Amino acid sequence: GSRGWGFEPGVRCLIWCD
Repeated sequence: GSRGWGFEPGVRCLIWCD
């Protein structure tokens, strides 16, 4: 994703991130 941080290439908490 692209908005906030977390998972997915692009670093966006999309699916149950760390």
